[PDB]
Amino acid sequence: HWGYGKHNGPEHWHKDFPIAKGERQSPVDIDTHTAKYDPSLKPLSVSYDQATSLRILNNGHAFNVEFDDSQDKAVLKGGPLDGTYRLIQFHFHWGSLDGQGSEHTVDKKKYAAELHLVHWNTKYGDFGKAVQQPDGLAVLGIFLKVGSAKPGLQKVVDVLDSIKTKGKSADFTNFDPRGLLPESLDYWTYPGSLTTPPLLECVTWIVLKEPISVSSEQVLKFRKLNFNGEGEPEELMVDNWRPAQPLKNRQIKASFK
Repeated sequence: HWGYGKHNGPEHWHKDFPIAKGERQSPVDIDTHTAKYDPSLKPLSVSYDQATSLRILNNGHAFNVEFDDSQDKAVLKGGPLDGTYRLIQFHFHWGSLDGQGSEHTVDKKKYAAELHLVHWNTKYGDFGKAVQQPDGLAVLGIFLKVGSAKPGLQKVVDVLDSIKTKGKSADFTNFDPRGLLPESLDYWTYPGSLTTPPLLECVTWIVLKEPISVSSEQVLKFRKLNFNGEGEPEELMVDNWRPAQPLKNRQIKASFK
């Protein structure tokens, strides 16, 4: 089955998921010299004050921090979006080396990692219906660089030894995702897809311009996770990123001059 290994990585995914070669695939390279400022874009509204995290899960590809999405507790609105999008989970993609790990690139620059905060459009009632719609999801993408530690990330780092291997989960309540946001909410936006199978073209991407910093020690603990299950030969969970896909007939818009 699909993964990021020597024989099942991104270049193979099209065989089981033909939409991998579709018209609106993600991630993409963001060319800052051709993305155009769109004055019709409105301020992004990130409302995470009532967010209720529940659990953290190693799913064999990444780890997900999961939220209670049965009410409007943690929502994204504004920006390019119409309506209200509820936070369901976040996860990361990262590298084996600090010079790779992000999915989106900026003028071909790869960051050390990328955080995806996944939200679904409440007009479709549940996540599974939302992913069947072109405007079903909004993903907030945030780049990570290695430098100073991110205090807001340490609770996540802290818990990873308890979910080392595929299939392990742990309680993870009262985590505040506001502590993962940069200062500025300046962003680029374009229409795209999920970056893991099933690669559905249901996402309004909102990629923040300003990266967050994490420390080398924080990243190193991500790189101790395992793709494998308990009792199986160890395969470190690294380089769990899809490379940039063709932009095709899309435009990337900037919220800022």
